[PDB]
Amino acid sequence: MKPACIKALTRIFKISDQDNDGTLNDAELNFFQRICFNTPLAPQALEDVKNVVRKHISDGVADSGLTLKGFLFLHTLFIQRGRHETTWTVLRRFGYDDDLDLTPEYLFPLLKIPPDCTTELNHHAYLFLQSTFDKHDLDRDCALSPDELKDLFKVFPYIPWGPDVNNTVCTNERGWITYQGFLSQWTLTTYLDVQRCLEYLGYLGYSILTEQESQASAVTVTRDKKIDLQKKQTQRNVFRCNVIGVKNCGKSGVLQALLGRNLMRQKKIREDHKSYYAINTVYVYGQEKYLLLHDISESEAEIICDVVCLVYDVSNPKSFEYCARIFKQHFMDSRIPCLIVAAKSDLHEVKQEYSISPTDFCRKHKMPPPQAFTCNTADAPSKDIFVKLTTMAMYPHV
Ligand SMILES: Nc1nc2c(ncn2[C@@H]2O[C@H](COP(=O)(O)OP(=O)(O)O)[C@@H](O)[C@H]2O)c(=O)[nH]1
Ligand SMILES: [Cl-]
Ligand SMILES: [Mg+2]
Ligand SMILES: [Mg+2]
Repeated sequence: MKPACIKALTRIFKISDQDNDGTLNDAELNFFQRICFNTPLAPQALEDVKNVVRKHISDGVADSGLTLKGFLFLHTLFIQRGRHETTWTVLRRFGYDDDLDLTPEYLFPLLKIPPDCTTELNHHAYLFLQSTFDKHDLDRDCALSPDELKDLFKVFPYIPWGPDVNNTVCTNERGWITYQGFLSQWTLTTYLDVQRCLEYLGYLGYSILTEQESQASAVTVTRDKKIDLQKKQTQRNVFRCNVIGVKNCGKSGVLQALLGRNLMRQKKIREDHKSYYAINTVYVYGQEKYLLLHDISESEAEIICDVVCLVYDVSNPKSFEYCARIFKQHFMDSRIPCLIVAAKSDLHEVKQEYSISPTDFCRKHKMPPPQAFTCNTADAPSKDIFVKLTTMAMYPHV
């Protein structure tokens, strides 16, 4: 029949196939019937349907589970008809309108975020994404190969992730998005563009599979930053840090260090797949938090953060002046914590040409001492600065 209807039903099947085995078993079938038609068929009434399929087509029932061809056959057996309410009942249940398109109410639910508030995923939202990952990790490598990513995006109308995502979150030795990196990308997406995240949850059928009113049920909205500073206490799990410094001072090296990549692996990164964001889990005093690094290129929007990482290059006499300049310019009379990082510590330190030395600058403006850092290590770079950067974002008042 009409290709648009078949494409919609095909996607619905995929969403309904929660174990991604290519068939709908009795457990998945009953769930489907319950959300579409209130009540599932009796165990024998189900094998009656399966028999009807078996007598017409041979590839409609496999492991005593309904295949896509059998699913389409049913709706086709359902399409001779009069019968047309039952297919449309399924279509409407999965957010489609009369033109076989996902409704705006389904894809873009209303979610107002007050100023200076951030968006995170609740515990149940994460558990859904964890299930989503395992569903498509059919090789159990705890990573999504390009083929498995392609499989995951088959419910998407477009490819949601570019090749720069692999340079934004944790990947394995061959550049494949890790289970933890998968969660990080979703964490990153919810924080920066919650509207985009909700839309992606719609394509995955979050509200349907988890039986909630809207995709917005997955999002937790943190309280006002002003209150966090007043109470001197926050409940946020995700903190953003702006990385600021002159060109070629090693900012990109810092972001990639958070992902556990040393300098030479970073030299394997294609320039067209470069990312100006990096996010990974960080432990602070036994607490697991998310650190969100944003590489600010040297050029109110790009200053909003929970902590500032002022990076300078020790092999560059001109570099530290920028950190001083920007600090005085925007962060001197601010309650946002600042940390100075002496990047490229592996290189020979050159005398900085600023009027005051980096060390005394920190003590005068009552900042922590300049933090030595290098992403040029034999193994993975140290995550010390990231723990410290996160600790300061959690406790600015210290
Ligand atoms: N020796 C050494 N070189 C580094 C380090 N980090 C970056 N570099 C080099 O500095 C150059 C620019 O680094 P990059 O991070 O891209 O600078 P950015 O413009 O601030 O992002 C690159 O060619 C790197 O090879 C480091 O920790 N040690
Ligand atoms: Cl730059
Ligand atoms: Mg199945
Ligand atoms: Mg895999």
